[PDB]
Amino acid sequence: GFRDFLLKPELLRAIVDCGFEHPSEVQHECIPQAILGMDVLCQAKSGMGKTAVFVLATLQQLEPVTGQVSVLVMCHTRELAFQISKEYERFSKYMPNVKVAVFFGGLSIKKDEEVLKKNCPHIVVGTPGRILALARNKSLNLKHIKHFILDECDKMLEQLDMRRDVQEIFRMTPHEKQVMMFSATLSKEIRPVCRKFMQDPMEIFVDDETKLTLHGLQQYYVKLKDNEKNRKLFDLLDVLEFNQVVIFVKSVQRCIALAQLLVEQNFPAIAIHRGMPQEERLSRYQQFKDFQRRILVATNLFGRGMDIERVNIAFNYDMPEDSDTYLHRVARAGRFGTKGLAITFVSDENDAKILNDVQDRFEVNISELPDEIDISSYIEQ
Repeated sequence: GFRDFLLKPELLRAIVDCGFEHPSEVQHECIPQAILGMDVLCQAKSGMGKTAVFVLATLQQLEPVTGQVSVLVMCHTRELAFQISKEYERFSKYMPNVKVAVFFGGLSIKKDEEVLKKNCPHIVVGTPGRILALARNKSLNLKHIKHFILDECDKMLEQLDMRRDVQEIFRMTPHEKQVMMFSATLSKEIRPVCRKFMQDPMEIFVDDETKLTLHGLQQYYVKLKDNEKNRKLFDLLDVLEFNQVVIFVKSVQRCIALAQLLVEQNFPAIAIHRGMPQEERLSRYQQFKDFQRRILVATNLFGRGMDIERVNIAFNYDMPEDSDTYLHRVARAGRFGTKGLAITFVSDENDAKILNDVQDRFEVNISELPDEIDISSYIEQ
C-alpha cells in the first residue's frame, strides 16, 4: 500500500482520492530511496505509475519558498509535460500552498515570463527548449533547484543539440540537489550524460509489464458498412449473454455518441475517452469496475489488458490502429478469468488488412462470426 511508503499525511490523503490503492513495481523499487533524496537512474519500460514516482517523491521533500522554484522536471514530449503537471496538481491537492506550472513551445513565451515574474511556482515542468530560453532570459531563476528530474531521457538525450541544451540547463542549477533520470530504454550515449548529472545513483531496472496473450479467447469478425454498425452491435447485444461488455471506438466524438445512443436505448453505458481529465478517466473506469453499469465505450484504456473479470465481450466497433492495440484491448489480465469473446467490425479493406495483420502476429485465426456461439466457451462458470 502507499501507506507503507511513509509519506506525508496530506500526500497520502490525495493518493486515496485519486483511486489506485496498490503501488506498481517501479514505485516499490524507487519511492523509498527517492524520498530519502537519493539520486536515481530508472529504466521502467512503461508509464505504470512511473511519473507518480518522482511527483510523490519531490512533493514529499518539498520545502515551499514563496517566489522560488525548488523542483524542475523536464521531458521530451509536450503532452507528457502537460500530464506530469496535472499529476502534481492532483497529488498536492491537500498542500494548498504548492504551486505548479508547465512551460512548452506552442505558447508565447511572454505568457511564461508573466507567470514567472508575477506568480512563480515552486515546481516547474517543461520541455528543454522552452526551459532553456526562459532561463537564458533570466525569467526563470534555477539557482534554488533542489530536485532536478528528467523523464523520457532516451528521447531527450538522443541528439547532441538537445543533449547540449539539457547540460546547459543543468549547469544553471545548484551542485547540491537530488537528480532523478527515468527512461523506457537505456540508449547508448545517455550513460555519459548520467555520469555528469549523477554520481553513484541508485540504479533501478524494472521488469517490463508481463505481456498479455490471446490464448483461450474466442475471436471473430464481421464485415459490414459503417452505417450498419449500430444495428449489428445492438442485435448482437440482444443475443449474446454477458455480465459486462467493453466497446472500443476510434474517436471521442464516436465514443460520446455511441455511449449516448446505448444509454437512450436502455443500455446503461459509460464513456471514457482521450478528452477527459485523467482523474475523470480513472474515476469512471473505477465506477465500471464497481459493476455500476454493464457497458463501457472507450477510445482506449490504461493498457495492461482487460482487468475487469465481469467483462465477457470486447467489441472493436472501430478497427484498432495496429495489432499491438488489438492485444491491449482484447487480452485478459484479471485475477482469475481467462475466457473471453472478441468481436471485430470490418468496414473496409484497410481494417481487413489490419485484421489479417493481427492473425499473423499472434498466429491465431479470427473467423467470421457464426450464427451460434456457445456461452460456456467465452464465459466462466
